[PDB]
Amino acid sequence: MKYILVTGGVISGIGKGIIASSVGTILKSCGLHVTSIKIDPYINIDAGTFSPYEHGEVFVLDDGGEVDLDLGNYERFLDIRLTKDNNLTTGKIYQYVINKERKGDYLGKTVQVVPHITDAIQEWVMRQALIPVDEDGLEPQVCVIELGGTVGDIESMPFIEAFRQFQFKVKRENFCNIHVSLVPQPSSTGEQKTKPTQNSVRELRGLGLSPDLVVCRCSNPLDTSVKEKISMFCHVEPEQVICVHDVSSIYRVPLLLEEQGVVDYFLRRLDLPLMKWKEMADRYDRLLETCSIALVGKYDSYASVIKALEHSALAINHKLEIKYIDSADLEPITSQEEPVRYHEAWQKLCSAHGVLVPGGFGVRGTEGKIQAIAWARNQKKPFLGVCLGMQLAVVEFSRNVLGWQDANSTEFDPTTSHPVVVDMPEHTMRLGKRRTLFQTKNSVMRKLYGDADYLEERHRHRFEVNPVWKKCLLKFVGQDVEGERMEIVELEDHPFFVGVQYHPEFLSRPIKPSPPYFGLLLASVGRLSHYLQ
Amino acid sequence: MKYILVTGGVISGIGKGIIASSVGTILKSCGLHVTSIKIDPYINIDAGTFSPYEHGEVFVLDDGGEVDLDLGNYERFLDIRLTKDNNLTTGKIYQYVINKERKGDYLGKTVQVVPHITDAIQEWVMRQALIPVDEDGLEPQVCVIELGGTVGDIESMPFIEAFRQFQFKVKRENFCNIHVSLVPQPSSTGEQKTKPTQNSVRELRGLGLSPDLVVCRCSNPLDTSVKEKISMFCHVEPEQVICVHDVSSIYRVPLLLEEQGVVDYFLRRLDLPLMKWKEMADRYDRLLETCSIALVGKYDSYASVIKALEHSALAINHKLEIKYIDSADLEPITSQEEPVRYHEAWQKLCSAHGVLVPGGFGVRGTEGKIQAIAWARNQKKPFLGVCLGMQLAVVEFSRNVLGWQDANSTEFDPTTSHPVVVDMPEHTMRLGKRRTLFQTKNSVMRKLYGDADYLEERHRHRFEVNPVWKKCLLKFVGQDVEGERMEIVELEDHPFFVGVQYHPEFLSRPIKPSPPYFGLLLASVGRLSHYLQ
Amino acid sequence: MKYILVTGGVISGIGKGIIASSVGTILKSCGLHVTSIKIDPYINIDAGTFSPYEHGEVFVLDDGGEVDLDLGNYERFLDIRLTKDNNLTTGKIYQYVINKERKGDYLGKTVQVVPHITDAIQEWVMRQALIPVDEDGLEPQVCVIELGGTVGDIESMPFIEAFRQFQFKVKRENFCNIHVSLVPQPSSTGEQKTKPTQNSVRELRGLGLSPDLVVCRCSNPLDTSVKEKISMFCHVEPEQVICVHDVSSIYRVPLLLEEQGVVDYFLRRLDLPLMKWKEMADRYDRLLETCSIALVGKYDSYASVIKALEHSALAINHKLEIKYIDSADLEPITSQEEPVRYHEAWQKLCSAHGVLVPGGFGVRGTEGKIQAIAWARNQKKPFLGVCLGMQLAVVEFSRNVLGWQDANSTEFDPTTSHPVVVDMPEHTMRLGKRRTLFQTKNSVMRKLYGDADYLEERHRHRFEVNPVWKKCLLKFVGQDVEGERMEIVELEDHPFFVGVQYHPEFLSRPIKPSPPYFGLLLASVGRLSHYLQ
Ligand SMILES: CC(C)(C(=O)Nc1ccc(-c2cncc(C(F)(F)F)n2)cn1)c1csc(NS(=O)(=O)C2CC2)n1
Ligand SMILES: CC(C)(C(=O)Nc1ccc(-c2cncc(C(F)(F)F)n2)cn1)c1csc(NS(=O)(=O)C2CC2)n1
Ligand SMILES: CC(C)(C(=O)Nc1ccc(-c2cncc(C(F)(F)F)n2)cn1)c1csc(NS(=O)(=O)C2CC2)n1
Ligand SMILES: O=c1ccn([C@@H]2O[C@H](COP(=O)(O)OP(=O)(O)OP(=O)(O)O)[C@@H](O)[C@H]2O)c(=O)[nH]1
Ligand SMILES: O=c1ccn([C@@H]2O[C@H](COP(=O)(O)OP(=O)(O)OP(=O)(O)O)[C@@H](O)[C@H]2O)c(=O)[nH]1
Ligand SMILES: O=c1ccn([C@@H]2O[C@H](COP(=O)(O)OP(=O)(O)OP(=O)(O)O)[C@@H](O)[C@H]2O)c(=O)[nH]1
Ligand SMILES: NC(=O)CC[C@H](N)C(=O)O
Ligand SMILES: NC(=O)CC[C@H](N)C(=O)O
Ligand SMILES: NC(=O)CC[C@H](N)C(=O)O
Ligand SMILES: [Mg+2]
Ligand SMILES: [Mg+2]
Ligand SMILES: [Mg+2]
Repeated sequence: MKYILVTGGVISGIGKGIIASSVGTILKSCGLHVTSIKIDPYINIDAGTFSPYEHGEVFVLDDGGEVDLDLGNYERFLDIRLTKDNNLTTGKIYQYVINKERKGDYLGKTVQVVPHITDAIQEWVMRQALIPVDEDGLEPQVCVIELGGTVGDIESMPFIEAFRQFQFKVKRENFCNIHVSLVPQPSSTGEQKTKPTQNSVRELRGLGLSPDLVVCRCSNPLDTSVKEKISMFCHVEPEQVICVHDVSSIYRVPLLLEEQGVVDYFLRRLDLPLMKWKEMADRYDRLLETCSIALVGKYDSYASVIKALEHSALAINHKLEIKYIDSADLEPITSQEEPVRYHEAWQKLCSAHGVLVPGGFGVRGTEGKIQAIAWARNQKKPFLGVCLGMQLAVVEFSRNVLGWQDANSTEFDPTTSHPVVVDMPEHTMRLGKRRTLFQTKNSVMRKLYGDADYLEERHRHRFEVNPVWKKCLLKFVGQDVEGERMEIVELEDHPFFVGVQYHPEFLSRPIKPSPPYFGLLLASVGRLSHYLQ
Repeated sequence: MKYILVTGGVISGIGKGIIASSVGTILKSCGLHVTSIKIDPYINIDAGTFSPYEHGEVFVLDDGGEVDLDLGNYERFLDIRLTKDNNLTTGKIYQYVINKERKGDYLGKTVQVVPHITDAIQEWVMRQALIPVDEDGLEPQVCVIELGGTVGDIESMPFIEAFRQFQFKVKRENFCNIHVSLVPQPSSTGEQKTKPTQNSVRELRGLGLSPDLVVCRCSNPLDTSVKEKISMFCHVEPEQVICVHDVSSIYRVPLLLEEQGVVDYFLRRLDLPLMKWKEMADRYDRLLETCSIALVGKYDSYASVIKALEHSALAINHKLEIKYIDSADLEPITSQEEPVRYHEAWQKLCSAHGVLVPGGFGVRGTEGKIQAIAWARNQKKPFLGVCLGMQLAVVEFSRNVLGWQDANSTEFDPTTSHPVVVDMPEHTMRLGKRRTLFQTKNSVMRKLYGDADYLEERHRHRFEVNPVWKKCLLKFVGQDVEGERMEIVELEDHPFFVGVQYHPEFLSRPIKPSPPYFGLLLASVGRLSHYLQ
Repeated sequence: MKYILVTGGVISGIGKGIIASSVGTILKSCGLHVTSIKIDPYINIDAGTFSPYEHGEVFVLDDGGEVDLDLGNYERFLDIRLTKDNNLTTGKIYQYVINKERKGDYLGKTVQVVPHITDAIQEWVMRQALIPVDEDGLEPQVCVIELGGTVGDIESMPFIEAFRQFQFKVKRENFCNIHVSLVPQPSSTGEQKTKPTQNSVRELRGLGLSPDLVVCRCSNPLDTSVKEKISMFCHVEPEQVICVHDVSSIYRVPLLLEEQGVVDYFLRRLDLPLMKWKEMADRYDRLLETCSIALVGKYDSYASVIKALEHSALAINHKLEIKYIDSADLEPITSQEEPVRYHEAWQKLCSAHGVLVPGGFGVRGTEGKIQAIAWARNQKKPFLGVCLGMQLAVVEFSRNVLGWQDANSTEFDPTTSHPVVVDMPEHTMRLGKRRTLFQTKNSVMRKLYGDADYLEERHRHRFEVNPVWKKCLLKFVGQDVEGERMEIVELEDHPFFVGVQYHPEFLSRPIKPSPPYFGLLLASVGRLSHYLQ
């Protein structure tokens, strides 16, 4: 079992998780079984507590683990499905050591960061690397470990100290370190300034790790002079200095790393035994005709959602132009306070070829979602409602077709006489992979799902369609195995108007877009009726 | 005597010397006498040894000190003239302590960095601050000390350790620290990333200095959220967090700092007792008509030269478009190897309204300077030759008017039968402020110099017009006090064709452009004959 | 050429130079040619400027280099004779780079600590290691480099950074690092506290060197538990953790290191191709009868002097008890101010079996030296005067035999009518190895020097016997080659009363004591008249 530690230098956000995922897909293209671990240096046990503006888009695993979006990048670059504990955190590891101490497992010895926390990190990394997360049950050959944050943060110090030991616990042929840095090119200077990379490598070596690769996040490509200054002051070979510059599509980043020789490096360095990504890149860069989706949302918070639309767009062979609409601008109160916000949002929503109402929590902007769904019903615009979008598609059909004008969920208005979507916990949240049964053949969604009698999809919600009001409601084509819970709704006498109670986007891959996002893209270009035919 | 230490964070080149100079001109606008010290953490005693690609444009002081371009920024933002030792270096300070040790002045004690080098830095800073560098002999009230490099470099550590002591030697009301940092805004992220500023302030506090001001070099203005994150993690008041964003003209940087409240801060913080810069900025931003100068040079290396043209441009009320021409592209051999380089250079040189041949050293590109001067003579283009440009204007007039086709300097071709410019050392280099006498009234240069019988200008050259060949040569209107050395040449029967043996640009200020650069700008827009009239 | 860097941890003074010398004599016992370099992180060029209380006993090399006492430990543990530049300092290396910069050798580039000073250190270390300092002209196989100071001092950082590069310039088989630390055992705690060693190794690894050996300066031997805690937290093998505890004699320190396995370690670790020290130790520890020497001195400052007496003592097979007498206590003014100091000093001087007046500078205590020599003449006590002791033996014979009661040197009393020892510079100081000729056979000193017609000895003085007054003066048996300078004086009609103008102690080795120190030891036990017979 080989390990690659990806570490971040000057700043976060510089594509380190894309580099980690690209290194993984490169090694998978070498025929290796590859797993991945994200370390997030935060005290939070799971991302499920986060407001989607900080560590945006909590990605939901099969087991119900609410984790960082980087775990979703791993599942998209590599055909793996991960477990909760592939997201390591200081909360998870300190709680482990604390509970272990309270049980007496440390045998009356003083517990402390070195060794006991640094051992716990190594134990965890070894354990999770041996788990066959891959699409078939084969034991992984390499684990790409991404350390979040930046080096020399007080939060990252335990993990770097653990990896400093780890490279002597496993042999050097089993441990590589990549340092992903920034080389800024200021307006103030015109030069590509390597100084912060040099200081960050110096800092990392002060913590006892020496970069085997220095991967520079550049905007423009590195000059030779700057690369030789990096090689010099980072005390490493020129071949081991890489530029990841700005590129047109995500699909080029493995190819850029391939060109830069990292594959050949890893093969020799770790003693180890992608033409689709050329194709997808070249295909992307020659898309002329454009679809347009209105994303009517509250909240990067739509990372998986956007990616699922781009997969779908590339599959139908169109560009995508996503009309990001703040749902709080489609509310009639924004017509009072800011008529410029109100009319620009409705220009965007009307010019859109279809509309997507994504999931979320809280009242704020829900009435703007309900008005965006009303537009999409009555003007026959292709509609996808995801999680909350299904719940509010049942509220909108209740208000403006059934005439139950009071109707809402018990999340927002528990005082309502028509609680058409109700708090319905698992006898907790309906969270992770559940099986949905198709209750019929009469579904376009069933046809898009390949005419299977069931599907299994990742859920993350507390509320469901009320089974009393269901009798008056809007064909609930997908149900749970108990028949208790409605999980797909499809409206009769519309081109495509779907609510799904799960999150389709978490299972979208470039090679296989999720069928409701594909159906939305197909319908909003009029190709769905050809596809189903 | 008050001290302000300006320190650099993430990178160099982020306008720290402009910030230091702006802080100085702000305090001078408060009516204070202000001096400045640049510390360059390099082992070099003086910049006179540098190739102009590294620490480009060696600025020459009155005393003959060859120093960094930042000393020239101090002389341009503040009407001061500095001494050699206002450029402090590790070479100057270690050589001081070493020579002092060899003389036994440390009384048989072991000399070491702390205290003896850190004392020497403090001694130097106090001594040079008491020197009246200002336009009248009044003792300075504040010294702006700029520390070059970045904090936590092994070179900068002695100086930061010295300043850590200094703030307890002089009282806190006599010592302020400004930290000039970078807040990058990546294409990869869209966010303004404060992390490297936080780490740099943390690093600086590890070296025992706490930022009184954190000045963020931004591209775009700081968001409130980012400023509050800086104030938090740098543990300082929001009012003490400043953004210096990108602005149109240099003239706005004091005004931006003024708006950001730093003047009011310094006045209270140091217990101390610019409308022209509004004017110059607004004047600059509304210039419509453009002059164009061909800068036919070898080598930022033309920093003072460019600034002198921009002063002149703003004074005549035109824009400037500088046609940077690599002199090595005007050589006929570049017509052989790269005819695209050769013709683009001659398009630039012919479309130019006048030509400037700046100073320099070595053969490389001199034949391209000689061909650019030949163009400027015979096509009656306004010409300024500076230092080497005068020497080569005497070579060109010798080759193509006198027919001495062999002619060159003894620097390039010592074997020549017509050594028309010869190695003529000071009985060393002719370096620093010398007095030139005007040998006549018949000079446009004398009229531009206000009809004075002499001028005093900063020289930096080893070679001079041969007094033998002078008799055959091209009116040498300016001579030294000995009559040994020709120091201005002016050609008869041309609009404006001047060689000066000194560097006029080192004495250019926004409020007073140097007369040959002004005369070139005036002549290349046809206004000179009105100005002299 | 192999390198061993010895580095110091918690404090200086913890026997690091004895460890370095012991490692050298171990490798020399393996049949290797071994050289040594001391790095002193101080700004001083040479130790010749020091007051003997700081870096006490300036050791004088053949070339006239005045260096630290550790260079003398190298010459005593290994039969080598060193050059000036085997003492490296920051003064020597910064002056090198500065002078090299002023000559333009750095080609207009910015000189800075990394690379240019760190390169200069590596250049120096390589150059001085190739010099055959050994007793025959064979090129060294290993250089033991001792870094003075402690790790993580701002002074030591350039050298550790140089060695961090050096281990990748030469291969790992050519570079070993030993870390000599302290393990304190407080009265407050009873435990041996490894924490400062762990922190010092952590600090050293932050500077990029990892201990190949951790040598603990212990008082008492390490416990197993403490050694295993060191091995753990210093992340190194138990076999690579060594205790150098307190031992009876210096002769045991190589044997202790041998027992601890370091020889076997170095042989494998550096891929390389002492029974006298058992003997000398066992011989020392069974010495019963004692000689006693009065050391009547001003000033560790007598390190070489003490060692030369101990060599002599071990050779005659007696113990030595050195009566350290502050010469300022034998002055009659101390009878006025402190009669307890005055009488204790004269009890010590009278109970002594012989007296040694060592070299020194300045008036202070010279009248106490003159009174100690007066005692030794007239009471027929065996006397050795070294350098200043010869000069003052000519002053004392002038005052109290010739009756020139005014007599002194021109150093102390230039106004004197009998300047019997005069300032006589080299047409500078008479410094380093000079040849002395014996002007006769009638000398006990010539017999002790093996009946050679000349000797060559290390001098360090500015003053000499006046050749005018010489005619009235006390047989000057040793002269320089010019006959200008008297260099041995021997008094007729006394058991043994010798002045030497050189320093015999710098050439004393355990296997060969210097003959005047041996003659003093022999005479003060009455064995000299048997030895010469
Ligand atoms: C949104 C879109 C269209 C895309 O091309 N985005 C894009 C483009 C360029 C970069 C980029 C540019 N330079 C440097 C770096 C880095 F490497 F340094 F970070 N990145 C990042 N993201 C897309 C479709 S599918 C997807 N992502 S995905 O579903 O995970 C799939 C891969 C498995 N994104
Ligand atoms: C060349 C030109 C026309 C100029 O406007 N340049 C320019 C413009 C903007 C900035 C700038 C933008 N944002 C931020 C910062 C910083 F503060 F963060 F660095 N700077 C820097 N330089 C000029 C004329 S005169 C001169 N300079 S000068 O002769 O010394 C005189 C002042 C005394 N330059
Ligand atoms: C003065 C005397 C009698 C002596 O035994 N001293 C003594 C004794 C023990 C230690 C000692 C105890 N524990 C630990 C460590 C260390 F290793 F950790 F430092 N040292 C140090 N010095 C002596 C004679 S000859 C000489 N020295 S010498 O001429 O250079 C010759 C060797 C070539 N000294
Ligand atoms: O203002 C000054 C004065 C002196 N120096 C000194 O000159 C050296 C120049 O070094 P830089 O700071 O330019 O760093 P670099 O070349 O290693 O990296 P980038 O430019 O690519 O970011 C520094 O390390 C410092 O010792 C300055 O950088 N700037
Ligand atoms: O990938 C991950 C995982 C975890 N974390 C953790 O979350 C914290 C988020 O902090 P950031 O790294 O975003 O830093 P910041 O907000 O102080 O500064 P800028 O964004 O303006 O540059 C970090 O300090 C680290 O502890 C990440 O940053 N990224
Ligand atoms: O007062 C306290 C409280 C807590 N601790 C904690 O317990 C740990 C005990 O560790 P020590 O400080 O005893 O260090 P050590 O055993 O590594 O080394 P020596 O004793 O040989 O010097 C420390 O590292 C700290 O985390 C104390 O040491 N002391
Ligand atoms: N995942 C979501 O979109 C949440 C929807 C809704 N708030 C619920 O809890 O069911
Ligand atoms: N300052 C310059 O332009 C130098 C010109 C020429 N090389 C000289 O030494 O005179
Ligand atoms: N080495 C010494 O003892 C110095 C003796 C005397 N001061 C001289 O200079 O000669
Ligand atoms: Mg640089
Ligand atoms: Mg952040
Ligand atoms: Mg302990």
